[PDB]
Amino acid sequence: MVKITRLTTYRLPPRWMFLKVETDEGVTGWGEPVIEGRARTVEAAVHELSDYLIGQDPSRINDLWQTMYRAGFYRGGPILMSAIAGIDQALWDIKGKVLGVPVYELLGGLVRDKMRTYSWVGGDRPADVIAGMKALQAGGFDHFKLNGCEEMGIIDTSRAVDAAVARVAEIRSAFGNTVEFGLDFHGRVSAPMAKVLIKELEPYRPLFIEEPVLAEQAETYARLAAHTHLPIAAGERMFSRFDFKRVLEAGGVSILQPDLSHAGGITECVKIAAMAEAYDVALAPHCPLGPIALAACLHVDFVSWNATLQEQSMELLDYVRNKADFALEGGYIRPPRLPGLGVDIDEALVIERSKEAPPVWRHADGSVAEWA
Amino acid sequence: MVKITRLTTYRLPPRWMFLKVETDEGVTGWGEPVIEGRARTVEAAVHELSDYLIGQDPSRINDLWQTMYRAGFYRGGPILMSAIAGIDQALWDIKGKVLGVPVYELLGGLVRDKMRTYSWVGGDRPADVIAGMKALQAGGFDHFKLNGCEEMGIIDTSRAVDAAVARVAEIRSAFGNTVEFGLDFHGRVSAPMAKVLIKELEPYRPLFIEEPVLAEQAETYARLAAHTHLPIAAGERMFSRFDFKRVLEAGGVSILQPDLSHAGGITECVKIAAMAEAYDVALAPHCPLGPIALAACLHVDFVSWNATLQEQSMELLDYVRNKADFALEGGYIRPPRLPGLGVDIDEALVIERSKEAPPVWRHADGSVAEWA
Amino acid sequence: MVKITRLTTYRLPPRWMFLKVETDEGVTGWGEPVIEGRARTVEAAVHELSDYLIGQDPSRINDLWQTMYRAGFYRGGPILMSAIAGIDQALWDIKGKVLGVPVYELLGGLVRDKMRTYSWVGGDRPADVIAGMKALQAGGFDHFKLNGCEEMGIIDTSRAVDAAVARVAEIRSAFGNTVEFGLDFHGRVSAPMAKVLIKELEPYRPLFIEEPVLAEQAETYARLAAHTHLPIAAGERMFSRFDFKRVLEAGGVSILQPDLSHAGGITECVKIAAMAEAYDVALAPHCPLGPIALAACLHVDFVSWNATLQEQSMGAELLDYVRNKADFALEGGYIRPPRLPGLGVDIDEALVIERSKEAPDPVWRHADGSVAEWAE
Amino acid sequence: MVKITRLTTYRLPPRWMFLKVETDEGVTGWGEPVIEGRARTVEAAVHELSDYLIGQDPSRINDLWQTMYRAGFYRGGPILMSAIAGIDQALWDIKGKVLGVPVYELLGGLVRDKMRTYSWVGGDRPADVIAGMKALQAGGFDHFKLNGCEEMGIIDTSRAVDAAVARVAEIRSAFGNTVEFGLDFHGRVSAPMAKVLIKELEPYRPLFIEEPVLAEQAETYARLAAHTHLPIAAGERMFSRFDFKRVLEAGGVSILQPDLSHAGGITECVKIAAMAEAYDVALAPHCPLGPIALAACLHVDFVSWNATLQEQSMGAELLDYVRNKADFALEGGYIRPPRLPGLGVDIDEALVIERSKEAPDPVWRHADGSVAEWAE
Ligand SMILES: [Cl-]
Ligand SMILES: [Cl-]
Ligand SMILES: [Cl-]
Ligand SMILES: [Cl-]
Repeated sequence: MVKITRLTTYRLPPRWMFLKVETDEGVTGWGEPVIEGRARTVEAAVHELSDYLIGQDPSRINDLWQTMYRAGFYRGGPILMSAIAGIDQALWDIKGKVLGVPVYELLGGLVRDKMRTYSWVGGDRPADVIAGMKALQAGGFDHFKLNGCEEMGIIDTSRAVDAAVARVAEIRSAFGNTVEFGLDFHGRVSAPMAKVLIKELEPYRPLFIEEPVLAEQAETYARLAAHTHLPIAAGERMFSRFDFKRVLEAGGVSILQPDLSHAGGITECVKIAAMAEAYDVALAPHCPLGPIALAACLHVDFVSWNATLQEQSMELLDYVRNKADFALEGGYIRPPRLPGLGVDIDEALVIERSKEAPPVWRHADGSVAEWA
Repeated sequence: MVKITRLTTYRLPPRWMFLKVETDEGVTGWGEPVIEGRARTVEAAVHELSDYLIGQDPSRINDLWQTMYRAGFYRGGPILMSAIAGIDQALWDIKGKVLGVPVYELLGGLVRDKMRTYSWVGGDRPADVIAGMKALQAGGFDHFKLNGCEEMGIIDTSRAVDAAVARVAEIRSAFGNTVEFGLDFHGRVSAPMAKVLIKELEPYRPLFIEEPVLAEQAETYARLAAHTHLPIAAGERMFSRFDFKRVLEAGGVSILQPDLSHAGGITECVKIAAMAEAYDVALAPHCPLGPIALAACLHVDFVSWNATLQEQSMELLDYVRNKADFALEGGYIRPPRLPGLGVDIDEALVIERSKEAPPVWRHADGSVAEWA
Repeated sequence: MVKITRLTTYRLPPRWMFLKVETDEGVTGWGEPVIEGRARTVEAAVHELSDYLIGQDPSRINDLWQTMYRAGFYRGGPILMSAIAGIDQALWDIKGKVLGVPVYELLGGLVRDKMRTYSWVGGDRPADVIAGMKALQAGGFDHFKLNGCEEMGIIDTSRAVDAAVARVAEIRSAFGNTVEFGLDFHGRVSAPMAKVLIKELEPYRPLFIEEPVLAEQAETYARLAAHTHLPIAAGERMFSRFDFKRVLEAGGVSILQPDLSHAGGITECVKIAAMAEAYDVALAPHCPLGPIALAACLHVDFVSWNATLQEQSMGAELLDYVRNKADFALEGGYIRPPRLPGLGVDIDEALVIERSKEAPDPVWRHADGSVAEWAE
Repeated sequence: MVKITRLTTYRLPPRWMFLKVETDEGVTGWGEPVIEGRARTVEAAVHELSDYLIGQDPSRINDLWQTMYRAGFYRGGPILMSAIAGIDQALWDIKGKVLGVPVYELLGGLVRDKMRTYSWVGGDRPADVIAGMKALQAGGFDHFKLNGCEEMGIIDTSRAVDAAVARVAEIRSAFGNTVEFGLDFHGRVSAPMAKVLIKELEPYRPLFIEEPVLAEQAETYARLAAHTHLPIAAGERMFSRFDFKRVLEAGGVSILQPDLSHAGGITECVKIAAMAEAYDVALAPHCPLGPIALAACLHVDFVSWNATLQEQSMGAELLDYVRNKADFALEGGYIRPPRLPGLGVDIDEALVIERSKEAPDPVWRHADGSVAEWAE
């Protein structure tokens, strides 16, 4: 019997955390929880959950998942589900290594041969965004994600709607319909301005509108979608099937974006994907993170018929020894090749950059602004 | 033990009424109920409710609020809730004075440092409105409220839609998107004309449409909002949480406008604000009244994270000795400073102008027109 | 061109208010708003609304109603609708005297020849209630209203449910199915106890359960009604068609009980009755009041096919202010249509003026000191 | 310009955590988050949130609450809301000490003069529970909370339903309707058995059925409630207004039980209470905790008209950390409002520091080896 022996967390110099699960057989799994902003809390959670893992057979991923989720506390929100997601990724990494195959082979094998990706593109001017997109267009990309919000702060006025719309107008003029781009507001649109903004963006036909407002109610997406032809994307801030069911039942979300490093890992994200397919909703997993999280996302994409686009942030390949496995041709990525998640982690590099490891936005009136 | 000793009402030369609550400790509270149009009835109500106050400890605002609301009669509509609102304001004024702090400090302290205001601007011609707005624009204002209705009487025809739309068109041409304005119909739009009027106003992007029709059903706002990108504002004619729940559940209202001097005062308006936040609806309290009502509104604004805009009618400062506390920089007002509501009332002036204290609109067919 | 010249209000001994509308042709109308508890505020409302009346032709009741309701203010509410109701009753009194017929003849004439009435019966113990019911039974009454609970105190425990049921059981045992009684709870049951109380009352078959809890939500009655076979009655705390439509849409109420003296008078209550008929809801107008409000109720009952039972407070003090006492006599618990022109009450005005000069003028709390919701 | 200077956490014997917020003016606030089971994670959350507090004026409780809730992260959840709750309690403790009054005086003052409490009673067999209830009954208590099931094991068979009912029947037989008891099932009933269990418990009239199953759907409670007259209680597993609104919209819950130590503290629970009042839902705050959480609960109860019953864990260990023990004395099961400024607890800080140095630190499975959902 294989047994889990130790878990180790590593805080890393951007805003990442890796975890390492060791077994008595010398088979080691890697995981990547979301820390962004609550790193000490997530780390503590990982180590508290470690109590259910040490001494246990990591082959029983379902048992361990259920144990962490329901057995010793209330059902998790953003902290606990991130800790679970990280552990789950590592467990799947182990199982694939033990059985000598990529994770997707365990989960029923390939449903596709390659996966379409898209890249976030930044820039201060609209000129800076155009330039970034053109350089990636030379590298075969034709699908992008842009921040929808130009200015620092929320879209609150007709002036602020027009500035964001004009920025998009300039970006679209440089390409016409030769490229596709999604627009990500990070919830930084006021509820009153949401519908006019969405209507004004319609001539420039973005691929989706991601998180226009922050959903207080499940009805809000359905109500927004009724007014527009533009597809709405959401899922980043939802952590389990129980959260996603609410959103799917109301409708109004065209593209679901669960985060593998937040929504309870591979075990739960495969279930979210299958659930979504039954509502005719496409899957586009949220991945602004590192290579381990991206590998996890790819395994879900390669077994789920409804997966359409995979976000990637290509940095992440620093800690990966097998960089070519994640190379992109025409915006497409291939299935991971090595056993487990398919990431050969440079553990020595991880240890060194973890040894040297170290804000609030407000509106004009002094009131706190919701996190981006 | 502090005890309430006397209540006194004062009818004042515009269309205001102040009330004064005296205690045996010499700490005096001020309140401002809505009388507009039924002044003798509201005054009688205040004095009947006085029976629950005389001899009682004013520290127990919650007890007194509940006693006035439910204990001796049916639950209040427009008359009783106004009388309660006036008394409640005075009770809070007392508590703040007793404890030596502004009311917002009692209610959990500041959630913001300053509060954005907007001003009603009148004028017979569209030239007269432009001129009024430009003078306030020199005084730092960029947010306004205009009457939507030009002509005397209701918007009933295509001709009357076009005239109101052309007036707004001329106002917007003078500023472009440099100013924001809301449009207040006082319910003076016929149900059949509401949707065409709202569609015709869309190019001129007002900040909100306030009270377009008078809501017979709770469904009417939801149905209107489905057709437009423009935010709908409502709340003036609703008097308790029980009235507001109905409107919030249906949705369709973007901006809630309870009146502090109608909707049961600070005690109830803080609850309406919190309720609204749970539906992702912004608060913009209705205040076309005097300084006491405005101070009450500010205390709610300064503790409620969802408050966005505060109407003010700057006259009101005549009866206030501490005028600078309500001064406006860039459209922003500061938190009240003095204990209680933060209004030092010129009681001598109130007494004198109360000593010298003194219509029906019809349609063309002779039928009575609903009140504006 | 007849004009209203004056309105005068009178406060009277059984906490009633009468109102008198005079015209320049010498034709006088009487009305009765409900005051229970806010007498000075309702009285002030009546005189404020009088501004819309003095100088106007009282024949335009529809115009005057609409003017009082929507012209100078926000609509509705318990104060304004009670002021409006009393004024509307007097205007109808005038119109009938002018045209020389009872009010029902104006509103399309008789739909029935007599109207079943029923009375409240009180008593400290079940024996006292039984005796009062039997005394009324010897007069031909077989329909009754009783308080659901002994007296003050909210039903919030199993002990309290059980005592309330035991009382009802005892009263039912004395009669079997030979009488009908409705049970008025005055909203004095906590929401957690509502369903068990209703369930435990089922074997004793009350004709209706009236206001078991206070209607916070639109769905409250509908939810209660899905649990029981017992008819739910409500409406005494609703003051306009717009309030009643919500209740009727949701369902849950089998018997609507608008108050003619609270819900905007005859003009509004005939529209409430017609609305109710469309949802197959019976009309049993609320009337624990004086002879003017009762006459107004009768006129609605005599034109509304869905009217089923009329409450009256007669079970002698009601008749004190009326000279035409025989027009309100009861035979087998049935009342005849009013006979004289207008509302059909010959008001002893000199007795009114007399008892008005000598009229003078509480809060209940739980054990923990918190206020209890108002009951009477 | 007062500033927060330091936050310190203390883990204590009955698996409680106390938290202490210090300021530069020497005014100290105490708070009590709930830790049961994830102590290290909640403790880490408190110190992470401390970054938003150190250097700031504690008078801006609304600003600090909103900053902790929405500024640096995704909202909510059982960990963060518990950290926030404990911090919010201490800030309120500070504000009250600064202004020299109990917290309830700040939030609009008393709505009641005393608050009905009730205690959990345990026991291996029904005889043991009866005895414990009788021992408390001699102290004036007539309201109780009992475990719905003997102990661990899910009620998933007719045999298990029958044993649970037989226990309740025996306990009820000893008292008749002379006492009230609520039944806490801790979600330990399978969904297939939920309705029969509730139906079979009906004759013995529990005051409420608390958390019979785990709320998967919004409609779960509403569906259960349509089947029974028994009141359903829930809310201990909900952590914000946004969670509670869903339950209240759907209906099904008669008694809302937010935890002051889990649902974002005083600031949030007063808003939860006000939300509940609008749906006519009673407030019975969850509090199996220490004296700081209890005091926080009391302040909400004393300003919220809809508050009905306050749980306490007193039925001596609670009072161990408090020097002002008399302020929490019970008479007829009623507690008085807290007397001292702030939360009204005089914390034996030296006793706290002492017992904190000596604090040290399971998973249940079905017969088939699968994990059982967490219960306590
Ligand atoms: Cl969590
Ligand atoms: Cl009223
Ligand atoms: Cl009213
Ligand atoms: Cl959390």
